[PDB]
Amino acid sequence: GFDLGSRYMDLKPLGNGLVFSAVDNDCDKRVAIKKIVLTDPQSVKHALREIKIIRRLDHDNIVKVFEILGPSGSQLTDLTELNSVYIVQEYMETDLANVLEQGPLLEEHARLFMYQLLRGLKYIHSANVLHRDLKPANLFINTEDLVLKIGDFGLARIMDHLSEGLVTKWYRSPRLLLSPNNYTKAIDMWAAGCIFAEMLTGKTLFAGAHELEQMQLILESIPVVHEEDRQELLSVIPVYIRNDMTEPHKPLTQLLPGISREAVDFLEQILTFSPMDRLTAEEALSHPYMSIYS
Ligand SMILES: [Mg+2]
Repeated sequence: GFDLGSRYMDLKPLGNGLVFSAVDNDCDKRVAIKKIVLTDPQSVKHALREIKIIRRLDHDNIVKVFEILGPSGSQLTDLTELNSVYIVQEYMETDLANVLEQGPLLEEHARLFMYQLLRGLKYIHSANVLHRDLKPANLFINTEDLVLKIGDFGLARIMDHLSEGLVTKWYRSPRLLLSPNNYTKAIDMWAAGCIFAEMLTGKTLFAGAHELEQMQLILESIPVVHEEDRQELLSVIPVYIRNDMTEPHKPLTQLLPGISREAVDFLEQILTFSPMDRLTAEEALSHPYMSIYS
């Protein structure tokens, strides 16, 4: 119903209305608009890093950016003299989290979406861009075409007051839990493995409520095969978890009951404890299970 600037019309919020649907009046096309509130200098730094990363990305499996708007909704030409900025971008029908709320995918859909996620990751990793917040809610779906696009580069960095409690732990790799300051390509790949499993089952694979429970759940199901890893872990993790990892639990195959052997075998090459053993996005795309799409 509301106008933003001289160009965007019929703004309707898409609980938390900082994300709107709007019509671009120069084309009469539906777009998405994210309002970004510039509160602190830690909020200006997060806005600017996000804007720089998203501007440089054009790929079939990445949400397109159209425009950056200033507080009044007029276009920016290239800013801590500003209370707010808007990001105008491709309107997407839904996100993978909304899809998985209605149950698991057929393997054929999970596989096709995985092939798109990996193609998106190969691209952003080639630009040395780490996403750092891969989860179903940041994977946008057009259901008619079965197109998956990676969006919400809010937490993204060029590889080179935490709000820790607002970051979901479910898609975090063992190395990210042990070494929290350092994002890597391999950390994105671990999250893609967890998202593949969730598409197959409709359930979070490792649903820990904090870092420690997340590590416990991963150790219950994923073996530590390198001595170097085992020694680091033994010196960091508490007694009850160390006890728990010599107790019997379900392996990956039993967390994915009735899923084809080929899907589980592919997944076992992504959900390796060590990133040294883990398929890169490029290696994953060239694995037989995925090369059927190439
Ligand atoms: Mg999101």
